Amino acid sequence: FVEMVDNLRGKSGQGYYVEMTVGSPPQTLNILVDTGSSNFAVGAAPHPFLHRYYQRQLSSTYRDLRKGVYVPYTQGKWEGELGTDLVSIPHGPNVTVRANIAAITESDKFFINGSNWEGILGLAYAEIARPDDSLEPFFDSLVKQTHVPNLFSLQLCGAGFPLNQSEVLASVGGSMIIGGIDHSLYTGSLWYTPIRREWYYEVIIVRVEINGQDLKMDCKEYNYDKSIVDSGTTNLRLPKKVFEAAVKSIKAASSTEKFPDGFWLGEQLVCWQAGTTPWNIFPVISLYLMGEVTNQSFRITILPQQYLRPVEDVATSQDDCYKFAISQSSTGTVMGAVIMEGFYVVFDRARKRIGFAVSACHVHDEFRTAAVEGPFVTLDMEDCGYN
Ligand SMILES: COc1ccc(-c2nsc(C)c2C(=O)NC(=N)NCc2cc(C)c(NC(C)=O)c(Cl)c2)cc1
Repeated sequence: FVEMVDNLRGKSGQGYYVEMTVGSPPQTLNILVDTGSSNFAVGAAPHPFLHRYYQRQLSSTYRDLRKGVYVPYTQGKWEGELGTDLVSIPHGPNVTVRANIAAITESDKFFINGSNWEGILGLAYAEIARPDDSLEPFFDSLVKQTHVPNLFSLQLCGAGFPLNQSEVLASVGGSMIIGGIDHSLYTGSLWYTPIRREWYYEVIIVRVEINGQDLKMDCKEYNYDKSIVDSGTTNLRLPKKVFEAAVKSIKAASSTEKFPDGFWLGEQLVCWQAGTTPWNIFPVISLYLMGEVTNQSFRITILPQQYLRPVEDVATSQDDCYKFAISQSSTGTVMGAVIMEGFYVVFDRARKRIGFAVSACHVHDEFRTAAVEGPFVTLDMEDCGYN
């Protein structure tokens, strides 16, 4: 899968994107890779944050579905016009598919300034596609029309430090392998957690540790009202109760240093003298996920290098600065880009499971590394899921 290695660019804050072509002749667009949604949607009209957009009138293969679509979120929203066109992925499988495309005509806080992507590739299942589950998502179309195996995998590579506009454009962001697993992208073993339901990529968290210390919450809280793998969201998002317990413990473990309280809101940055970030004072976070063998679980361990997102100082000084990349959630546990940066994540749709391995490009120090370890004997795991 050498052709697909290095096909991603971007960063956790603005999202990771792949190059795609739509229409005839091919119109090149950069497309956000998103496991948290199910629509293939592209800018179709001028916008302050877009350098280019989809022009339907210039595509001979465009087909008008004569139907509108409105896609709200909590943080932003877009609306547009449904249609189909020919779509291909230059640095992907060597194929061309007829797929549904939402031509974005109006949007509010959906696009991101300087992100360098002009559309979204919703990789999740039809049930959450808008307007309804009848609008086939891109990947379902891809599998039906070709011989690409029903599987894709993601290696998102955080830099570990801020990248300027030129650097993010020149730098490789990672790899999306379509139809397979590239073994050079990870170390150690792949551990599989089952997909509970095919809508989002829903998983079940059975136990949570901070510096090996059990959070001792009823596991149903960890998955209230769901737990999802979501590459289109920046942060780890945790349900109110879990978030508060986690922040209380992270605060405690890192007490020897004190932070403005707006830091824990993810609003303000904390800075240290160049190279002196006290990584060691921050605790590791372990999430135990349901396993494939009955009564068996495994854990993924995340370092502060994952939950502290590098941002360049307003001072643009010599200092190394970070934002707290864990957010309070009202829509469940959301494993965002900052968590995925630590891992090679296999979306094995054909076997209804998600794999986790230590990423070959994960950021660490000399004393600690991210881990994916197992097995652990765990009981009643099924009732950790919310109904
Ligand atoms: C910060 O507050 C938040 C509150 C809730 C969640 C959330 N909780 S659960 C779940 C499934 C999601 C989710 O929306 N996942 C997803 N892939 N969404 C699509 C997508 C991608 C982009 C890049 C934008 N644009 C900007 C500026 O963020 C927009 Cl609008 C939507 C995420 C962030």
